[PDB]
Amino acid sequence: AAPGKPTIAWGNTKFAIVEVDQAATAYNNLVKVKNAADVSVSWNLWNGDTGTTAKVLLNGKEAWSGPSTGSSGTANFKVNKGGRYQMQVALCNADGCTASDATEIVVADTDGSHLAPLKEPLLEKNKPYKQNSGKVVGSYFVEWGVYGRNFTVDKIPAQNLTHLLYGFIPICGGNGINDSLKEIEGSFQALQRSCQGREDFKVSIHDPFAALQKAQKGVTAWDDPYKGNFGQLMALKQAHPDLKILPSIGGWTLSDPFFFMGDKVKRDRFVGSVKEFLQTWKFFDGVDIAWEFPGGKGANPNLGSPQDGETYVLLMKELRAMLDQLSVETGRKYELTSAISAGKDMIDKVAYNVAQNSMDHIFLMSYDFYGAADLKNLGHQTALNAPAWKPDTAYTTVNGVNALLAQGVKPGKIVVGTAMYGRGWTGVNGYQNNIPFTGTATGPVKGTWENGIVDYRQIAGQFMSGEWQYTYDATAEAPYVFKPSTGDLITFDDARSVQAKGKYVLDKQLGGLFSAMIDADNGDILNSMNASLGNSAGVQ
Ligand SMILES: CC(=O)N[C@@H]1[C@@H](O)[C@H](O[C@@H]2O[C@H](CO)[C@@H](O)[C@H](O)[C@H]2NC(C)=O)[C@@H](CO)O[C@H]1O
Repeated sequence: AAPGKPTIAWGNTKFAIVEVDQAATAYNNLVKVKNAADVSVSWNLWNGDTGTTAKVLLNGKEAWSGPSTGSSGTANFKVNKGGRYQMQVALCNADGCTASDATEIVVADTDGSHLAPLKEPLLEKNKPYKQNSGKVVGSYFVEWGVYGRNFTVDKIPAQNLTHLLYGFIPICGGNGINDSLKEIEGSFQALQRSCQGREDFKVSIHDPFAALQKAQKGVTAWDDPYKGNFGQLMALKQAHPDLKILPSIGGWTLSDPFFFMGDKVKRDRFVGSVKEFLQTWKFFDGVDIAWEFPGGKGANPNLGSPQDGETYVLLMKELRAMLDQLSVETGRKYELTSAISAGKDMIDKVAYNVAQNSMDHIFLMSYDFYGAADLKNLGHQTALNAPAWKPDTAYTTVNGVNALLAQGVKPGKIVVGTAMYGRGWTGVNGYQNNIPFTGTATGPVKGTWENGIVDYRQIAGQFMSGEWQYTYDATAEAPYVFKPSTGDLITFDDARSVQAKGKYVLDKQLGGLFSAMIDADNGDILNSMNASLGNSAGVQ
């Protein structure tokens, strides 16, 4: 007669192709990429003949076979594709095969193939839009926003984006390489710990707890291998396979290492580490280069060289070549983008007419034009045009776009930036004709999280009532609020100024809109970005 029906033993059923060491702070030890997951199953036979061959089936297909030598057995085998499998043990002899009931096993991989889709309802004022304009709708999500700001990946209005950028991936390096980090308490030391045993100029993860280990919605079970931002982003990819999720390398305080990549030895090491990063973290769709900035004038006053423009073009070309090779190895399309200064002086340090041939999108940082770092020259921080009281204003969105177009950049490459926050001053005084910008300030406005910067959510929630004046400058296309008693003045984007940017993008056939940072919106800004670009309301 055929063998008795085996009973699968109680045991671990969760396995991982990319393993995460739960007691490691160094990135080199934190993650172990394998070619396949090591899977184990055991069984008992409580009634009958144990057969002569035992097999482990996954969805009916044999993954392991061996002699059946007793009433209990154990099988160890490899599974090289992530997902969920109906696993059975079968005992076979000449008279037949008898299969156990199925037990589901989970084989994790960093594409999120093991995860249920993270499809969360829209929050606050966010309304559903379909991505049918063909325009970029992008936003940056910051790794540290999960702490005080409490803004996690499940709160991203993901259906209302084409591009979600993750800020920020650091480049390893200690003294002289990441000195800008020393201005943030504990941050330099955190990077050195992540990069222990890891060569300078390879990428790493700045906050592995936030990125991979903090419990979050959908990834709370202790043996879920990927938690934190990355685990949730994997599940988000399962819900939105057309969403492009890009890691952004650099930003204000992690840009110092770019200034050394004129040395091709370092540049080659960096590019190879980016390829390895994308082979490790499969939910990412490319790379964003947020080098602030070629030529200097970023966080570090001691960095910046006339060579930087050439280094930038070489970097984009070599990144594109690496991504093209990754693309044909995987069958996937990979994107290369960059966040760049919107000032004409800065733009003309780089030959974007050449670099554009390597790049899918240029994220034009048409914001932070003015702020509390200068208390004497006040202006709109993210306006489309110059205001009427100073038509020669240098730093406007249009002047940045025009600088790119004058180089020969194709307009469809250019993604215009919107601000989900205000910048502002306190004690504004000595202004003429009821225009506070013509005065001077005594300090920064009190911020939501940092001096001089206010979340748009708080502008809308607190500074659009009481004594606060509200004015929409229709020449510049820029709103501002002013508290006369204290001289508090805040410049920001609102639904109308975003609408002007979106219409301007359509009229000039630019690439779309993007924002920083997604956590600071209440929905008004992203709603207007979508509507003004012609995205249809509703869900597709
Ligand atoms: C061009 C641009 O994006 N804006 C610059 C600001 O980033 C910069 O302020 C700095 O902003 C960073 C985040 O973007 C912060 O991490 C950093 O603490 C902050 N540093 C400051 C306020 O000194 C300012 C600095 O003058 O320049 C803008 O142009």
